[PDB]
Amino acid sequence: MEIRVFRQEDFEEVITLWERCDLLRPWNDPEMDIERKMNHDVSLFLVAEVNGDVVGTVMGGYDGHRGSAYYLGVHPEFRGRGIANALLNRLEKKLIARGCPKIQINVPEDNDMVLGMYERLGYEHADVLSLGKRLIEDE
Amino acid sequence: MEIRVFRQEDFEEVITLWERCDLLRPWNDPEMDIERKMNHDVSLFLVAEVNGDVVGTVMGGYDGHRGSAYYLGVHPEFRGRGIANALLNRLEKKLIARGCPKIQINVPEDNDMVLGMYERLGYEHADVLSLGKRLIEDE
Ligand SMILES: CC(=O)SCCNC(=O)CCNC(=O)[C@H](O)C(C)(C)COP(=O)(O)OP(=O)(O)OC[C@H]1O[C@@H](n2cnc3c(N)ncnc32)[C@H](O)[C@@H]1OP(=O)(O)O
Ligand SMILES: CC(=O)SCCNC(=O)CCNC(=O)[C@H](O)C(C)(C)COP(=O)(O)OP(=O)(O)OC[C@H]1O[C@@H](n2cnc3c(N)ncnc32)[C@H](O)[C@@H]1OP(=O)(O)O
Repeated sequence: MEIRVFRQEDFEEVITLWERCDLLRPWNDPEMDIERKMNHDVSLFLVAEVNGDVVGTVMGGYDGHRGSAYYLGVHPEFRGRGIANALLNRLEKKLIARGCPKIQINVPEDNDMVLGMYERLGYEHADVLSLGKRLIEDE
Repeated sequence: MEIRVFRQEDFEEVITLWERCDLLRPWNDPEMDIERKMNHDVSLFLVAEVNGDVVGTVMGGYDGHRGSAYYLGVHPEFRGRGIANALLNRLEKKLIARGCPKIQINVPEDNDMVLGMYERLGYEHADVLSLGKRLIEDE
């Protein structure tokens, strides 16, 4: 099992993996989200490869004050093997390697399995409200 | 009134301002936060100057997927002038200019004023839980 940075050749496999992980949302064009990362900085956008195939990903990121993580997914047939953990742990190390002091992640207030996963990894709930404003609309 | 990017010469004036705005937190070394931004990309770290002095700031950011904003502060004697609004607006334009599709901001749960400011500026609530994990501690 090997964790590495996303490459242009992984483009379609990654999207298909997102489809299978139910990570796609109508308001976020996945082609656009990948192109944004490619143009901005691909280095924290990781994939997990097992026997040559991409079976997991995490779109990590850093803005100069806090790290982030979106599109965390592991293919259904490859779950319960510690891949998401491996992914998150590698991101955290890449983040620390460049001076990132903290990582923040937003999770659906509904998903308990994911909430639990983050808690076991040492993440704690922040007493804040998350607000947002769309700047460029996707289709 | 002029909004522009943070300059090294602004360092002590900004920290002093942050103290005056009660933005400092023990777990965040302000000097360290400024250096992180300088090393990563200073371009979205904006200051507002009036009559030659820095009277407002916003530490904007972009990670390749979402925009962010920290350290939003306006000197107490310069409030109710639209300075905070102008800082956020300019940050939004800079975000859009580089392709950022959306900005997110977490607000303390009980800060009614700030929550109201953002809603009034067109930011909507996300039904999500913010989780965080400290990666490098500041002393
Ligand atoms: C940034 C984000 O979080 S985006 C939102 C993430 N949500 C999704 O991606 C939804 C789709 N789901 C998935 O892709 C996968 O189920 C993931 C990413 C949630 C989990 O991936 P996996 O590789 O199975 O995780 P991994 O094997 O590292 O498991 C991590 C923990 O979750 C636990 N876990 C995995 N599946 C389940 C389950 N069905 N029920 C309860 N716990 C589970 C594991 O037991 C493990 O905990 P442990 O360390 O205490 O054993
Ligand atoms: C990333 C972050 O958010 S960091 C956390 C932010 N919070 C803090 O910094 C706490 C310290 N507070 C401050 O420094 C200032 O009070 C700020 C930055 C919140 C606001 O500064 P100001 O320059 O006064 O805000 P500005 O004048 O642009 O007002 C923005 C909008 O919110 C409303 N608002 C803000 N404060 C008030 C107030 N005391 N009374 C009425 N309306 C207010 C304004 O009415 C305005 O809309 P308007 O067009 O109706 O006037």
